Amino acid sequence: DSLWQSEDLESVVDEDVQRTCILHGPVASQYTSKVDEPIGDILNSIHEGHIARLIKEEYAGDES
Repeated sequence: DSLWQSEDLESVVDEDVQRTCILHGPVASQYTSKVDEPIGDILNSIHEGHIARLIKEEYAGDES
């Protein structure tokens, strides 16, 4: 049970994040550059980027 401390930091000694164990992906960590971003905003940005490139490539920029 070493995972909950990453969230419940007030219960850790001295509230030191360095004591806690935080699970993170070495490759996915590149794109983690913002804090407290909305989950909706993150997934909307990714989906909208996919859509904006798909309309450009497959449909030649024509939404009609």
